[PDB]
Amino acid sequence: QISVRGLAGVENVTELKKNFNRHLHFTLVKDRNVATPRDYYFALAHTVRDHLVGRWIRTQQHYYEKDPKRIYYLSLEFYMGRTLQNTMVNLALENACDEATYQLGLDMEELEEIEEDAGLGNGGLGRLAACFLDSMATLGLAAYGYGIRYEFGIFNQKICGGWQMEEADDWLRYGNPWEKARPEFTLPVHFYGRVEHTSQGAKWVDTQVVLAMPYDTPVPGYRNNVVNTMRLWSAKAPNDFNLGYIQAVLDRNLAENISRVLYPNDNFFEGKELRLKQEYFVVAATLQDIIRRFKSSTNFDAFPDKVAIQLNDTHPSLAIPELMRVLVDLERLDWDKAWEVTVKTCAYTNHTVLPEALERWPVHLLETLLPRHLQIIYEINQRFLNRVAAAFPGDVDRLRRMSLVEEGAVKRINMAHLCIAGSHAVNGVARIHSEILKKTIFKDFYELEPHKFQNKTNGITPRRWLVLCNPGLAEIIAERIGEEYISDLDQLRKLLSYVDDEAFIRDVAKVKQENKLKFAAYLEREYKVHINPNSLFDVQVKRIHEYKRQLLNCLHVITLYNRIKKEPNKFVVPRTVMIGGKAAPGYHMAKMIIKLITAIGDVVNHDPVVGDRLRVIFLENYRVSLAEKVIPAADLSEQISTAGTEASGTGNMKFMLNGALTIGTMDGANVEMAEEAGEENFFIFGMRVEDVDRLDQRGYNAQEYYDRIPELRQIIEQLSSGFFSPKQPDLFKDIVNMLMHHDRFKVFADYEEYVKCQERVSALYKNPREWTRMVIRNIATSGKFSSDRTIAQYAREIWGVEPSRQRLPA
Amino acid sequence: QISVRGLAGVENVTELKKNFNRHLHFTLVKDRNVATPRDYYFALAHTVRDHLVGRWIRTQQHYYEKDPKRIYYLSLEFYMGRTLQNTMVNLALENACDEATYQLGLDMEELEEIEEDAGLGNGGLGRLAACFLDSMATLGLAAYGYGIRYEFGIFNQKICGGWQMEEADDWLRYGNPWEKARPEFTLPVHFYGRVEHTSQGAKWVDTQVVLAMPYDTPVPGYRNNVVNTMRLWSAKAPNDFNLGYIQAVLDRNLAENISRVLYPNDNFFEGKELRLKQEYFVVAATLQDIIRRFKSSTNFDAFPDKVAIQLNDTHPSLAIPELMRVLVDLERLDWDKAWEVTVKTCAYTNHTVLPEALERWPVHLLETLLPRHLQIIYEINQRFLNRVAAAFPGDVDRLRRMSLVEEGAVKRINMAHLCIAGSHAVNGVARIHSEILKKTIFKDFYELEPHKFQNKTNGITPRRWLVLCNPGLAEIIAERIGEEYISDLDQLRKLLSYVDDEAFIRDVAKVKQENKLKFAAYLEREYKVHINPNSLFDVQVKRIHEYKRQLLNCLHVITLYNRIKKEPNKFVVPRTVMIGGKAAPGYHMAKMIIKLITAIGDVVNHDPVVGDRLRVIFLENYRVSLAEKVIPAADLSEQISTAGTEASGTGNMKFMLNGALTIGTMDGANVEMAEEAGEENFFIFGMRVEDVDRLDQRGYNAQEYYDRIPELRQIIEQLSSGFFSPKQPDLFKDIVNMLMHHDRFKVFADYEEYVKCQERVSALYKNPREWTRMVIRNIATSGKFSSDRTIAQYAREIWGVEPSRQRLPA
Ligand SMILES: O=[N+]([O-])c1ccccc1/C=N/NC(=S)N[C@@H]1O[C@H](CO)[C@@H](O)[C@H](O)[C@H]1O
Ligand SMILES: O=[N+]([O-])c1ccccc1/C=N/NC(=S)N[C@@H]1O[C@H](CO)[C@@H](O)[C@H](O)[C@H]1O
Ligand SMILES: O=[N+]([O-])c1ccccc1/C=N/NC(=S)N[C@@H]1O[C@H](CO)[C@@H](O)[C@H](O)[C@H]1O
Ligand SMILES: O=[N+]([O-])c1ccccc1/C=N/NC(=S)N[C@@H]1O[C@H](CO)[C@@H](O)[C@H](O)[C@H]1O
Repeated sequence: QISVRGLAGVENVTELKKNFNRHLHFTLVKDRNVATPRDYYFALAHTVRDHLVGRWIRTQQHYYEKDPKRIYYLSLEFYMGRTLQNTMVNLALENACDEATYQLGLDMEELEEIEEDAGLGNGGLGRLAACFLDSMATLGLAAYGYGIRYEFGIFNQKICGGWQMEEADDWLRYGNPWEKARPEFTLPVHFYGRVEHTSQGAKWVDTQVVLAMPYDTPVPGYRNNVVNTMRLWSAKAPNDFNLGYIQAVLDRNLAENISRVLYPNDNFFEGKELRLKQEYFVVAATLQDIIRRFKSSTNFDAFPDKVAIQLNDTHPSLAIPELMRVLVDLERLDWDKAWEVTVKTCAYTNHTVLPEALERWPVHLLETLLPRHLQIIYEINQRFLNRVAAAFPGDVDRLRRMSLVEEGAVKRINMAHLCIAGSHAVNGVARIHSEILKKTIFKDFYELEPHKFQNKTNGITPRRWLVLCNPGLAEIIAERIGEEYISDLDQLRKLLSYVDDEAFIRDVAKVKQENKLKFAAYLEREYKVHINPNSLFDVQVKRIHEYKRQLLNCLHVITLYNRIKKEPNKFVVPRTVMIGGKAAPGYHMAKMIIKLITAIGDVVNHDPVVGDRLRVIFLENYRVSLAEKVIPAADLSEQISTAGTEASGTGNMKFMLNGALTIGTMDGANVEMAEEAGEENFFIFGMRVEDVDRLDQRGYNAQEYYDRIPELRQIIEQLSSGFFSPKQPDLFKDIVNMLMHHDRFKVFADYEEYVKCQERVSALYKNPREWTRMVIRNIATSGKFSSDRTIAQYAREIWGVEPSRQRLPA
Repeated sequence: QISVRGLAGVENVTELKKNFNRHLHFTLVKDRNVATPRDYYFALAHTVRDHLVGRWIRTQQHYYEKDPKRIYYLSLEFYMGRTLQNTMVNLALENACDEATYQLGLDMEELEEIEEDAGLGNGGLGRLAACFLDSMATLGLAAYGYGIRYEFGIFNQKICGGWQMEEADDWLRYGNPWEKARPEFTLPVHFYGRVEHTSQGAKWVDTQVVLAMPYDTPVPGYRNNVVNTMRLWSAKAPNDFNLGYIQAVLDRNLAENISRVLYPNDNFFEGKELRLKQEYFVVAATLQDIIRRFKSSTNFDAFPDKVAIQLNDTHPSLAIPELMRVLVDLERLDWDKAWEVTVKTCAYTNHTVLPEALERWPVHLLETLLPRHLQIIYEINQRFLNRVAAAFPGDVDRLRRMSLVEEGAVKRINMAHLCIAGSHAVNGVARIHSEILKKTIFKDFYELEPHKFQNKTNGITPRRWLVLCNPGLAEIIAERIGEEYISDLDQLRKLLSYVDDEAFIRDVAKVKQENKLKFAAYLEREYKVHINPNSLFDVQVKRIHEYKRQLLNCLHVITLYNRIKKEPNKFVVPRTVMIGGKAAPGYHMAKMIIKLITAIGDVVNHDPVVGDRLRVIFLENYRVSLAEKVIPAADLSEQISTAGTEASGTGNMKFMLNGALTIGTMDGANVEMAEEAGEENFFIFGMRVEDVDRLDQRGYNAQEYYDRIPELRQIIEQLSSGFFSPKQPDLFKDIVNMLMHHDRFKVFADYEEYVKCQERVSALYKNPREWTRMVIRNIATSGKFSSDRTIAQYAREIWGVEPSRQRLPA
């Protein structure tokens, strides 16, 4: 049908069709008379999957022969989404399969909707891992993703009476065609026990053993015949576990609970034993696998030449003392050499500055669970602090600030300090974030070892986030500049010479309108909601957090409503305001924010004076597959975190690539996005990081804003009095009181400038041609935000490997 | 290589080889350089499996069109063993696969050894279900096996210091190529709750729901292109289960524990809640599936014309009140019509007379777990007892003896009484067992409804139990009489005209010697034990029980040892005495018996005066796959239960088919075996049922035998004094005291006649030619004991269906 989706040759279509029928019969054990759409999806998935295997075997064969330096990307989260379409795209099979299935009397799009999301992450950090794997494969790096195969991923979100309800994400119920179980490569992981000191060093004894069983998932690069591996570990009890009889067998679940469920906290630390077990489990099994692969190439001097370990936040920080444990206790290297090897092998990426998000493990937990690791940590700390003492003599406060061991009520280990001490590189995830790390929370470390500190601005994959979710846009782009930009997103700059091209302007705007129409119909079919596709699509989608300021959006929404009720017969640009996202189950305020959004919708959406001029929709169960639908449909991207709080953001980049304009603060990657596009082409408002600082020093007083802004006062009074909750007038008292007395994120301080900036957005939307020209200038300068760029910088500046765009033989 | 294993045509071998390579590449994701024997086994299993699918789909299609009466065989146990060889045999692929794999440079036999046993049963009752499924498919019946897919089957038995250790049977670890998950056909099962009475009848409300997910396994008939289904249910929690958050997800295991592990009791009742849950789970899910299939053909009058339900013991007895529940509460039939439908649908097979094996569920358990079922049971009981009162007026003691409700400390439900009241047929499993049912434990029921009571003597499948495990014997037989006997075992009678044939005699004896040599080498390879293949192979393999009298065998063994030590230079026929079997984990005496056997071995096997004249081996981890090895190798089958205790036995039949002679009591099927072969051709000894009765009335006094038999006295003194346990002299005091003061099974009473009969066995073995002629007379008269015969009698006399030997189109 469309060019970028590949060729539909006669030989290929015929072949796909017969393999489809073969799988339906032999694999699914069905005939055409009993088969359901789900069966058809599976026959298609197996047919496509077969095309991966040859490439998968030869990629891994190639790495064995050439022996390049291997990259190990360690994360507790891989937010993968669906795999079928992505595989077709990267293998250039999309048109061929579309034809084959059409000829079988099937609609491929309908079959695509059956696949469950692999929801093995919470949000930004998990999705970054998934974009990174895609780019690493596309760039020909010998890269392996390592994590945990959770039986239950992020919960499905139901909205009931305006409240979030959680239900188990049973994503494996029908089976996962994309994973290959590898029980033959099962490895032991040790817990508890005690340390014995002998003639020749320490020994960790009387441990409980949990088995780590790997499941491999293929990761295809873009049209280069490279297929890398994501290896996810699953917990299994040994066969003599607890071995009355019946209970012993039933108690096996105690060990297997390790890989059962993803912790659903975004940017928040919870110090639970099960979470710590998860962190060690992934690290211990992964490191044995790395060492095994290295030995099958005595001399650990070459280890850092053959191995890079990237730590995705502090969650796998135990890799540092675990590598020390293995090198010192088992391989019998001396401490100093082991340490040199570890530092040169490990690198650490920080994803947040929020204090409540930082991992600080109680010492009594590590003592019981990982006694040898605690001893190694103490020894790391002592040797590190001697270096500090020698560099900054007499600075006794620096000693306590930098210690890996924190003093107080309960002693804790600061995992971030551990990572910096044990890594040769530390990076933040956008220029402003990395600067903040050097100036504030890691200042002392930066002064000791300035050479460690780097920036690697985040990116997103243009395969999933343009070609896959927005074929129409990808196609009009390819018509003018070719197909090469898909793996070199910088070529989008060439679109600048089309900014005054009348045909292009029409095409860009036509693609948006079609995406909006398709999304508006999706909303009716699956959720029975009536929206106007001519309105401005104002969207904020991301996890529910106070720092992300969904509440600031709520205040704008109510202001628009109040202004309409004030002057009903005055003209306003119609808006559909969409807010979606999950709240962590224990996060009371986030759950209150969701309830507020639905309550506002309940009033706004049923007021006859408003008409179809303002709609407020809560997008239930926001996840990767929903993002692929709503992002192409958006006109306005809401990126409105308090300056200094959002480390980077990646949702922002997605919207930029797909033809939305951005309203946002100078936070995270927003700064670099506006710098690339030009500030005139961005809707920037609000305090900068410097303004926030000034306000903190003086003291933030919310009452001041309330007193001086009548429109704001009215909203607070509406909230307090029960305007949005007639039956429970006090429902939102917690929200009001937080806003008035304990707002860490200064929602009121940005309100006036936000409302003003929102008026300027509305003015620009009244002029379709100029709106679209600004869109073209955004799309055209979004190239920097490809994860291919990000990964090439990791490769060159951290891992010491050269990327390659060269094909492997087919 | 050999005739009965089918043709190895050029087209077929070529095809198998390429499908083997296709699976290795696409299915296993391996190449020949990294593949292990386990991978090769899997490629073979998938290749063979493909041949089932077409036949499987058309068999089930055929049943849909023809709509025959369906047979549902309900069991908590299906002891299947391995499936690969069985499938090759029934599909006539064995030689072709042997050739194909040979040409690939592989040994098929070695690949066969990799497959795990499906160990989903304890012993006789479970293996009977598996033989029955095979015969039902071979006879073209529309039959379905229904049970539970246990995650852990019967435990693996390790012997450590002479003691049994249990370890989890993790049979699914590498995956099961033979099952197809059918998540689309998942069904709800209800537990707990309470009964509400409304205008229109009772309603069972506030229940907890557990999901039943089916897994289908193909069951091929012998060379007739019939493939039936065994459907096993697996327990799954619903997605809103318990829905802090993390705990709720982890507590899902509480629901899923239902299908976790097989209860490992043979012929013994344990009244545990989890066991009851298992029994209801299988019944509730199965019955919904039956009713669904019946409706997809309003009028339940035709239900018994279209459905037979066979209850394998009382374990699925809850089918009776569950069918009543569904018909009365949900379909709104009146009681009397529902009851008529139930009786005509259900039939009950009894497998034991032992009182401790009978299920008697406490009322307080059913009250909490299944409140509606208890009410229905009470109502069944009341209406049943009114029939008894009307037939036997004034017989008040008959009323209390026959009640389904037992009075006393705790009120209990007698599940056996439930089954008889609610079934149109009740059968025992051998003629003497069925007679015992009518004369003793079910006398009152027999007097009320004589027409209900039947016999169906057990049988074994000649596919697994001759062709598969003993190809050499199957081949020399087929050379003389053709191949037709494999599905008509009565044709073996024709071998009687070969009893004086010198060529045959030589061939029969040659096959045994080769089986003994192969087994002797197996013992060295896997267990490092030195046995003499010229000795008589004296074997007792079965579950360890006091009623099976492994202890009587032990006494003989010690007697032989003492006689040798007494007269060392006297000649005795050399024996290898093999005893194997598992003890239930809670069964202290059974575990002591195992320890005794190994202790005897420790003394006997290392005494230089004995030499290779007597060896005592405990066969560790006895299971279906081990039975297939040891049975073909046996010379003497030990079938020595106290008369009246072994309902049938099936191991006995296996040995008879494979050329062992039988030493045994007139118990269970032994009576019919000796009747078929002639008593002159059987080594019968001991009390008959009548002699046991006489002894009970007088009072069994073990001291009397001890006083009058010096050889027996010596053994007891050796046991008491610590001869077989020098370091712990009192180790066996529990055994001695049981034998002397509380022996329910009268071991001493049969000792003298057993020893005497054992001398006569030894005399016959001294004359090879006459031993072998007696063997031929046994093999030749074993036809009655084919499960094809058994199933044809069930079909004609209970189910009301005609078997058929006709092929379906290929
Ligand atoms: O991971 N993959 O996407 C992929 C690509 C191509 C072929 C198989 C796979 C994954 N297979 N994963 C699994 S668990 N395969 C399993 O392999 C077993 C024997 O090892 C077979 O019994 C099963 O038929 C198959 O499901
Ligand atoms: O990964 N997590 O969601 C998680 C689980 C449990 C405890 C802390 C966390 C921390 N999450 N931190 C996250 S999502 N940080 C996010 O990372 C993205 C990728 O670089 C950035 O673009 C965002 O600015 C940042 O907030
Ligand atoms: O039951 N069988 O013996 C049998 C005969 C022929 C083909 C498949 C089977 C059993 N397959 N059992 C299972 S769980 N197959 C599964 O089917 C899934 C889709 O439904 C696929 O994702 C997997 O590749 C496959 O393992
Ligand atoms: O099936 N079980 O092993 C079980 C588990 C839990 C409680 C009672 C039992 C009862 N088992 N009863 C058994 S094995 N009876 C056996 O059935 C065979 C087949 O007809 C007969 O040949 C045997 O004579 C009989 O003992």
